[PDB]
Amino acid sequence: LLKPPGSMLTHGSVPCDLIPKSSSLWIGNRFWSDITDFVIRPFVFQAN
Amino acid sequence: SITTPEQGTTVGGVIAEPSVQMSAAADMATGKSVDSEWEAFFSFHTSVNWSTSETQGKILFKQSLGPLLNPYLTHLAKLYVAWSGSIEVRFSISGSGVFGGKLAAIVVPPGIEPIQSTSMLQYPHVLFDARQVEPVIFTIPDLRSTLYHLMSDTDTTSLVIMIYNDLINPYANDSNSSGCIVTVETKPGPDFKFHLLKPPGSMLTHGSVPCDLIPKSSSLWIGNRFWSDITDFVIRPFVFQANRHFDFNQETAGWSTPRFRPITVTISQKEGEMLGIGVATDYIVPGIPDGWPDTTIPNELIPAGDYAITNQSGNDIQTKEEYESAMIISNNTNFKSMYICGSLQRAWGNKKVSNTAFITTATVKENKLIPSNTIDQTKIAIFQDNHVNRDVQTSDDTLALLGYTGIGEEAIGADREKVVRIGVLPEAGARGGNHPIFYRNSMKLGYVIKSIDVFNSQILHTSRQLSLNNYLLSPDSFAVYRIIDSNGSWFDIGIDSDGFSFVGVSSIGKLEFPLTASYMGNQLAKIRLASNIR
Amino acid sequence: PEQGTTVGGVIAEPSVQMSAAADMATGKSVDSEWEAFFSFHTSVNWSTSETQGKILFKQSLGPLLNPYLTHLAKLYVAWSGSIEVRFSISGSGVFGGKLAAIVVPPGIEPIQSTSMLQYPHVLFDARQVEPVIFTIPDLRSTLYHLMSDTDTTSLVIMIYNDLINPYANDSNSSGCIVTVETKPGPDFKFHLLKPPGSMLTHGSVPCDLIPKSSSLWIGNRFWSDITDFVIRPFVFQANRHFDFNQETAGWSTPRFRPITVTISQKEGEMLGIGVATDYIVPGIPDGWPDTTIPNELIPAGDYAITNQSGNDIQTKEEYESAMIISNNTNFKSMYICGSLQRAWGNKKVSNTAFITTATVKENKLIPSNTIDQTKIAIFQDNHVNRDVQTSDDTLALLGYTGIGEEAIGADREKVVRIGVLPEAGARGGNHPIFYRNSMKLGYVIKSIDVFNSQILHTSRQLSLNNYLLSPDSFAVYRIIDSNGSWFDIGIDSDGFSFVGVSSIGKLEFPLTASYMGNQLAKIRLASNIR
Amino acid sequence: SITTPEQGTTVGGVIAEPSVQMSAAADMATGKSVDSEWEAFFSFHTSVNWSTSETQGKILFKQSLGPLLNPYLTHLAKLYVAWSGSIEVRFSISGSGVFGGKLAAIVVPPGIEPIQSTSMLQYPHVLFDARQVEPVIFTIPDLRSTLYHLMSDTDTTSLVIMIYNDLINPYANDSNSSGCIVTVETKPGPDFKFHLLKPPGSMLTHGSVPCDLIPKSSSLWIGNRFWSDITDFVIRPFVFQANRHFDFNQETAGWSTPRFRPITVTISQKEGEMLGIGVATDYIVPGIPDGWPDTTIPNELIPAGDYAITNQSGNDIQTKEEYESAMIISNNTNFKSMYICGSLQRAWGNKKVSNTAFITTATVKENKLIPSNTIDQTKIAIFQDNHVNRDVQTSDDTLALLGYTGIGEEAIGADREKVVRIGVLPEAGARGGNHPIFYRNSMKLGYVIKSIDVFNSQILHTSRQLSLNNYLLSPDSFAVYRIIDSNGSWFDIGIDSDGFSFVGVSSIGKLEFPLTASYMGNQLAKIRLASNIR
Amino acid sequence: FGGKLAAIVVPPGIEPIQSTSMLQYPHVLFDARQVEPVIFTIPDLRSTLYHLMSDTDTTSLVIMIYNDLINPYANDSNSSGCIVTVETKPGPDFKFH
Amino acid sequence: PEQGTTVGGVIAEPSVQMSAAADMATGKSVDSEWEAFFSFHTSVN
Amino acid sequence: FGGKLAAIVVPPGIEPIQSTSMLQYPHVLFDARQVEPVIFTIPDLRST
Repeated sequence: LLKPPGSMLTHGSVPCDLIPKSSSLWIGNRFWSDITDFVIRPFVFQAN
Repeated sequence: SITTPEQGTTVGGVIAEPSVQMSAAADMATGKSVDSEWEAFFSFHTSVNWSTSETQGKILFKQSLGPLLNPYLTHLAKLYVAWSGSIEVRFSISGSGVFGGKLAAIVVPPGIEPIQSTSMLQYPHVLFDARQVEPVIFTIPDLRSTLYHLMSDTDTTSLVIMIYNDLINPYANDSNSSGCIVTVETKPGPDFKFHLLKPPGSMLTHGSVPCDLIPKSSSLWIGNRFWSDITDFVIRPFVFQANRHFDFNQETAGWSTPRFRPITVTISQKEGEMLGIGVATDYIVPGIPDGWPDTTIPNELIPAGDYAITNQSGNDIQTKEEYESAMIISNNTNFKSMYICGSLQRAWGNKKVSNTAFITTATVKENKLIPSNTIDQTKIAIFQDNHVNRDVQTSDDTLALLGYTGIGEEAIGADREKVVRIGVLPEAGARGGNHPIFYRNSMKLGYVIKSIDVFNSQILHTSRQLSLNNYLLSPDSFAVYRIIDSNGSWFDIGIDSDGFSFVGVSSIGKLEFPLTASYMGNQLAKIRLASNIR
Repeated sequence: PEQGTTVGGVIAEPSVQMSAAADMATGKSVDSEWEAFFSFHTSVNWSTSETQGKILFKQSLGPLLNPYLTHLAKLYVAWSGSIEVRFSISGSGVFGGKLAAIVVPPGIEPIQSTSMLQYPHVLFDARQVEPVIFTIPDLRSTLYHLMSDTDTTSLVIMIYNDLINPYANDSNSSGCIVTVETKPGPDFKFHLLKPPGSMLTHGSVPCDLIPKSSSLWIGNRFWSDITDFVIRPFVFQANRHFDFNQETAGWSTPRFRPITVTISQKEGEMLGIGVATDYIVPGIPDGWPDTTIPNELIPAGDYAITNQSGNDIQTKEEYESAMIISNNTNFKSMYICGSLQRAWGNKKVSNTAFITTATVKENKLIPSNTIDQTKIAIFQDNHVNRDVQTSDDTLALLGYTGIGEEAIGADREKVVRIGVLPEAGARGGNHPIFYRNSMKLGYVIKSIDVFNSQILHTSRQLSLNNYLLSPDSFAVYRIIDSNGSWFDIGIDSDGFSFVGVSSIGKLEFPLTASYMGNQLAKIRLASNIR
Repeated sequence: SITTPEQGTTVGGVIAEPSVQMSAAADMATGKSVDSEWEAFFSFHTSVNWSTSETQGKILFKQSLGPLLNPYLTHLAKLYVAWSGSIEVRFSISGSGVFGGKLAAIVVPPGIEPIQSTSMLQYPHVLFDARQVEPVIFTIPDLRSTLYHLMSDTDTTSLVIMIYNDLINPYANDSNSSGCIVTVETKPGPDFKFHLLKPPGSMLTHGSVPCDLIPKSSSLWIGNRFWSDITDFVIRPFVFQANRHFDFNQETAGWSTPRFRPITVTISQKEGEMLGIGVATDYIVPGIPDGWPDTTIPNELIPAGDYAITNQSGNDIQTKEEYESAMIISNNTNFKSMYICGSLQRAWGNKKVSNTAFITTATVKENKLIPSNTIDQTKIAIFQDNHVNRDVQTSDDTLALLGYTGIGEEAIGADREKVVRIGVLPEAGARGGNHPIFYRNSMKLGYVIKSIDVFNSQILHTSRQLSLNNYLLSPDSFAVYRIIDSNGSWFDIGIDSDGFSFVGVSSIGKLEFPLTASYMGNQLAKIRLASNIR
Repeated sequence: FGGKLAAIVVPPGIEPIQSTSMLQYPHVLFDARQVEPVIFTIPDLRSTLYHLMSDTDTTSLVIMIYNDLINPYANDSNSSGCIVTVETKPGPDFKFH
Repeated sequence: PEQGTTVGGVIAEPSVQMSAAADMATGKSVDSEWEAFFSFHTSVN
Repeated sequence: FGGKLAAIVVPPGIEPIQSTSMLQYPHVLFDARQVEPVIFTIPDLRST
């Protein structure tokens, strides 16, 4: 059975589509400058 | 030997000689035929007002499959656990040969939720005219994944109606021109039959439908932080409350039974002056007494000052704000932001007359009273009639709740910094285009005369259920509840997977309070809860 | 499925003749001669003390019914079909009493209440020779289930008409036993084949935790054996407590080994923190105890009698006398480690002993149920001025410091926490329990109790394997002794054990524990007390 | 009256009826072949390493027929009496096109044991060039004298793979350059099927397959003389021990239990100083306290003498060996060869303070001790500082095996003159060509920072399982277990019918300790045990 | 009285254990009341053709108390307990060689 | 178009039975049930 | 190069484990030298 165009699946869609399938135009949220590097830490906090 | 659930040796009535063909005549008395007459006629469900000012494409019946539709079925379903088949739906409108317009019909398959857009129509549909006096009757066939539908399956086939073409009327002009109503009846499809017969009292492995929380009636509602009936709504961006608040998984960040009763605590007579810090006597939270208030003093204040001022009485309503002027002031009175409450004094050894009670939760180092936000068995202060230096100990008994100290127009519980957490901080931000609310209640004051109110998170009766029951809801689908005043205004409220109230309007206003509610089911929180308010 | 060439080894086997013969001389006839005979599951005796209506056998349809199916299940994933169940009744012809069975569909949990019979049921009686059997029909939504499925068309037996023993009325009369066998229904059949050592996406079938033999029951607080039975309206302690999601507030692995940690010695004997050395928690001993100290206290010369010798059954009451006491000793809350020194300072003869958890301000200690890397202390003596320690370490619990009747484990204040404590109170009509355990006292020979959150060989399992369970139903295990009493424990997600009874008494210690898969927390757990 | 196997009042159940379709037809979701997903594909019984070292001939794999081959068959036999039928085999080498070397396999008939010689090759075999890509499948017929062999039965029709043509690579230079990994996959024959079954939890009157002994992983190995996990591997001419030692007949070589528990013993206050040993509260040997170490003292000496060691110390790693420095009286420590324990202390008569815990196994003669290789009721030892009074008894016993006393480079119990015999010390003289071994272990020292080794006779898990089940193994027959590390080094250990381990190597040392281990059944005692080191 | 005894034919090469699990095997229930004496056979399943006189490894049969022996007048001491006999007759298909 | 060998994963699907059934319980009848119904483009008054 | 690789069709409901044993199951080898690709099928084993 088919779907009625532009409908929302009551059980969420495949999350796979998130981030850009290319670095280049990534850029963050705390700031507009595109991603520079990757850092790891014990804990991560933020909200804005 | 053994025996099946029916076998056994029969004997037949004694004087039941004559234990036969009697209902012969009785049958006539009611000229009834099939013992399933409901599985035949049509029962009303709901109806809506299709206005001529209602723009092309706009949902009207998000109604979904499931015996929850027809009341008879819904009732009967109480005895089974399994249902399958479809449900026929007859409904029509009373259009006048003058009008013109068309309505659309679409059978939305399971797993999808209809959007109030146009595109919905680029789907196989059935046009419908306003003139057609003949009431339409089609069926919502049950397409299923499983074999038999578990009572709670909220994910099934569904049908909906959308205004294909606006409603036109030859005598347009000003105001809400016009608009006729449309009804909708229901009859159990032929191929609809149950299946599993549950044994009375057995307990279902899952949980009932959440469409049974709010009581259909505004009357008995009453806040959960205070035993007063609600009298208003609060459109806010954030909400927070743990005390007497319950989760959907029956868990609670809180520290108290979903009910309001007197608070009994035993405090050790300090011998010196006022003390506080008295551990409870019998509560389901080690230390923290079940029933003990919510917030705490917003400043390092001390315990003293008789009828400490906050100036000008009789100077009624020259009040509110920031003391309004020099002479006239708005807040101080020493023990401000204190919970007032009658209280019966113990006596231990001796000495009488209850006398006081002024409480809150904070650290009582010395004759000071600094506020703690974190609540532990070490922050339960009060005021007393200790007296006599023999160091007579373990004073008082109980105290209830009556008022609070007039902190201006501060609807208690409006700031995190004021709400007391046991550890966690239960809350909710604006999920989807929806906004969170509270329930503007009402709390008497003292020194003044009578005034000010306070918020509230869950309509008491709710929490009550939450704790005593166990349901099932999608962490992304609210619990659609319809609210309606005495005019026409109506809007929907939802329930967060955590247990909060949401709204789809940016601001709601005044409405006749002879309110009453209802329940629809569940809808992805990603959609706004329509409403005909304002 | 078969990829690759194929070649003969000049001496290939003439299939038929051999194998198509062996069977003959093997009696082997019914290929699957294990699907045509009844096996034997459990066997609980029915007595007269049993009140009409108490469930005598609540089981759910699943491969956990018959052993074969059970040992065969480990190979597959799917299963559809029914399973037959035969019961053998044994009781003197003189007897009387009917037992009724019933088939509950999937989606409903069996209730001890008499209301059950308010559903089609059968009537079985004791005085019946030929045994009775019947299939447990498989009604299901799906097309087959994965071993994770616990809710299905389950069967149960309840006491209809009370068991009656004519000439009893006295000092013993007993009941009558009745077994339970099972045979894999014809309609039954397994399906998907599981890839060796595979992981079931949504947990396993939590039913192996509590070992079967009582002898193999150690506590999660002490390398010591269970021993018994305490119940409390409130429990806690995450010292070595695990969760179903493997997450634990504790700091120690299930295992119970020595405590290897460096030290600190200036020339004021005590003090010392040791810290960082072989752990999985930033600067925290993987074997460090729990309870700190009730008061502040400092070290104090030697031992403190508290009250002479020959102090028995005229004692244990607090101040049972004036030239008495049952408290003070100056280290009343110290765990007796397995003293052993390393070196660097070298010059030996050191065998320390006392090591609780608190603060170290000169000679002061003071308690705190907060476990910061800097709060682990010791008892010692180095003797040669400067420093260079790395001394003591390698120790191992032994005893505790003689105290009053306050068994260690009931004071939520004298419990060390890492941040959060595992809270668990009465859920409905069930009650939270604890596992009593003996512990060598440091003076009065052997004595004093100690509570434990969960059996050792339990957590071990939770600590590793992933299990399936709704935080709304606690898995159940059936415990029985060698006399005739028995009850049920219903481990709840959090990881605690519960009981529907109010207080059980002493009993024949040889204990065997089985399992009934799991139940909802909303109902109690029958039992046979007294 | 009676009750033939399976029959009796049948009834089905309430609304019970297993009516096919819903069962049977629920198969659709599979495509299932039969009731044997077994015979259909192959598994990985194991993989062998092939390097540019071994010379044309040496057999690489010498497995015998029996369910032990294919895992599912294996996992099923645990329910039957005997089997019959062949087993299809598929194997292939995972080499690189740059290699070069042929390999052949042959189906050796039951009753004979292959020989690492080319001639042995003249027989119907199957070549497999190193370049071969597509694997090859052949069959292992069930040539059987009997009608069927039950579980055990050693004389099965064995399979084998030896180096037909040396494997070389056009890159010499380095030592054991490299090589490729081979793999054998098994499939239950189409004519294989078990036969009569076993009654759950029964014991096979003719022993079970010994293959299951030691942990198929180093890590959690650990010995028997001590709890510390295995550190290294040492080889010696002869091997003697007995305490934490067991045998195939489960003969109690020693006196302790298969595991480790805190030695607990009561004693009498000798009224002197160092007190009298001898009691044995929790033990299964009249007197002999289970838990006491196989070591004693070599030279009769006094328990008196505080502070001895060598000299100052701090000048660690000072390659000693005596001959002939004068400053660090290396060796002597007044009273070495001791067993430091974490003791509890005494009690009963009251007043005290833990300490003590220095034991051995000699004899009490007031101020002297003097050893003995013979351990009887009154032979245990201890130490004290529990000042004499009226001489009360029942001590607070206990203590745990923790330390020893820095003698020298002597691995604990390296000599018979040290082993605490109880009755008969079981040794082990080389067999065939193989040499006995030992299990090196660590043990904390007393005066020094950290040090000294300890010789263990057999892995804990070994003694453990050896003292419970029953595995029948011929007298002059071993137990093939393949141990490996990471670099490529692989050898075998053939357990002796007396509880010892053997290997056919000259010497090994440097290996990536994170090992692993399996079992290839069991071969004679005479034939050596190939390997790969250096 | 009331009670049941079990009968099980243990194949060669295995030795019966005094545990319960033995019963999770095809068996034949047996009642204490049955006055009729039971008579079944222990069929010889063999590896070889003919059994060498000494072969101590052969088919076997055993009996285990399925359900305890109950008695309406319990109480103290070794209450009671009846005896059980066992006779033997060479099977028909049994012949030497 | 198809180049390469082919092998089974011992548990191959019995086409018909399943899929040749699902539809049933799917109402799914008109294969291309999107070429037998009218959609909706624009709508100007 | 040199190295074999195998693939397996894990049934719905279970999650593979990075271990060789997990290999014992109907799989498909593919030597590093393999040239002609291999085609197999992923059956629809479904509860629903």
